[PDB]
Amino acid sequence: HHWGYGKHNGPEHWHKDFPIAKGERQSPVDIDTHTAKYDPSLKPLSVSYDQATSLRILNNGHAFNVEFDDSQDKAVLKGGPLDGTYRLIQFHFHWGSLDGQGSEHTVDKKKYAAELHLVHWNTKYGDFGKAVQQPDGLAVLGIFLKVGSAKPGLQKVVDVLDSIKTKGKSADFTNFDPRGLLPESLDYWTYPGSLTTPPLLECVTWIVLKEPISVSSEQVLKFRKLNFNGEGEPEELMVDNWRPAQPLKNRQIKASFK
Ligand SMILES: NS(=O)(=O)c1cc(C(=O)O)c(Cl)cc1Cl
Ligand SMILES: [Zn+2]
Repeated sequence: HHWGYGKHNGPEHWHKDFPIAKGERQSPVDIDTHTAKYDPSLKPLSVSYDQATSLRILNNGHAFNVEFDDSQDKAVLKGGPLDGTYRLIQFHFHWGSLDGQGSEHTVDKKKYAAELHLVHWNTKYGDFGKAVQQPDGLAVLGIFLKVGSAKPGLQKVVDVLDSIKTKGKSADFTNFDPRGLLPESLDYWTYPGSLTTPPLLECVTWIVLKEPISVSSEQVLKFRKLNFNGEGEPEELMVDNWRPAQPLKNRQIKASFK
């Protein structure tokens, strides 16, 4: 009886196995745009993905991860609120059963259809597993998805999903360029938070871009054909794999922009 996104094992249950679920810096949160404070001391983000080396795509039973070679500084995030260099390890999405839900963060209570998370770890800690034990161990770049025009740079992802329909399946996924998933603007909000999936560790500097990307209805429909279940098990569509907004508590959300 493992955690998931159902009635009997979903986010309201996670605290029993992971009591940090009720902690002081949990994610996601609602971003109240009027009370976020512009911080003129924040820097432009530096997103340096030209040398990224994607390797594989995996259905892990909760989402799918596009995995990168993080054994050198190839794809790194720096600047903004961050001190030092954070290496891209994977990206994944959260999405809904319907276009009106799916994002983890919300903006003035608005839910987007989906949310992309590019996960990076602080190189000063040597490996991901050590980084997640530190309050500044990870930086996640979060990007909202709305349904409208297709995102050309997403289509290669979409088209491999039939090969990883069920939990535990992977496929080679080399030469994918994550620059094709970014919006035009790097304006962002930032706050200290957590993993949004168990173990919910409080190790993340969240950087949530203001500008959503647009994806087509057909693209998101293909996300919704994935399965939470393994092969040869009754079908459970992989939809609504998002944690809702958590209490902000003693945190301030900062804006990079006026
Ligand atoms: N949703 S999230 O907080 O970006 C997040 C998710 C996962 C996961 O694969 O479930 C991992 Cl390992 C790290 C992070 Cl930081
Ligand atoms: Zn995520």
